[PDB]
Amino acid sequence: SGTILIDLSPDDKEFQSVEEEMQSTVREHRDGGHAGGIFNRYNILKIQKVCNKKLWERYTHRRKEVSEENHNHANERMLFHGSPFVNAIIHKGFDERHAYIGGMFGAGIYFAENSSKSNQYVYGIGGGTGCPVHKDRSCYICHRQLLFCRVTLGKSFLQFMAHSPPGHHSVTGRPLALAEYVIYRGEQAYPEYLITYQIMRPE
Ligand SMILES: CCOc1ccc(-c2nnc([C@H]3C[C@H](NC(=O)c4ccc5cnccc5n4)C3)n2-c2ccccc2F)nc1
Ligand SMILES: [Zn+2]
Repeated sequence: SGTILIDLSPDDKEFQSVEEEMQSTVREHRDGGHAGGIFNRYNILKIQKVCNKKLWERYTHRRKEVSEENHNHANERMLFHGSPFVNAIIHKGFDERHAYIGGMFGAGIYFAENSSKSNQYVYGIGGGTGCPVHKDRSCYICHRQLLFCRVTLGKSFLQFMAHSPPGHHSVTGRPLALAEYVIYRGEQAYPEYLITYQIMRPE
């Protein structure tokens, strides 16, 4: 593995930006915290820059080729990613071959602009079985990990499917409607930050 993790100081403006974006993008969900638990804040334990030359080259190469297909704009966004595979993604990069064959928008890799949305997928689809220790989707004890990723959306197809529709590079969903984003190529996302956190008990 060529992956290096740069621990960021909490007083670092880079840490604070990722910290603020995580806290500020929390929303009240329609499922009442069934999937991701009950909280309005996080305990931010650690934020690490993910450095991997091979993975960066894979991303920038795809970003250029999506750019030339989409009027010389990549449509690059910073989005959150939750999945039980974070530990794999930071070493191997995103891999569409492991996508959930049955999903709202087919076998793609899902991102959110709301940290609390990505939180719902950390322990599986709809929080799966919860934390491995307590089997609790609302565990305040167990440490969770999100990625904050550079994602190339390109020309995004709006939907309310194996690959992007023709002429398109991604899908934007809006099923309290919140925006999800799907790609069908792992090279269209770079996992830039690894965020280790807990959900905070309110009171
Ligand atoms: C609204 C429908 O609900 C959702 C929400 C999120 C996702 C999703 N998005 N991304 C994923 C993960 C699969 C994909 N896997 C990898 O990138 C990856 C990368 C390297 C891997 C190495 N070894 C084993 C597995 C590996 N997996 C990220 N998943 C995902 C896939 C399977 C199970 C849970 C998931 F969150 N799928 C459906
Ligand atoms: Zn737990």
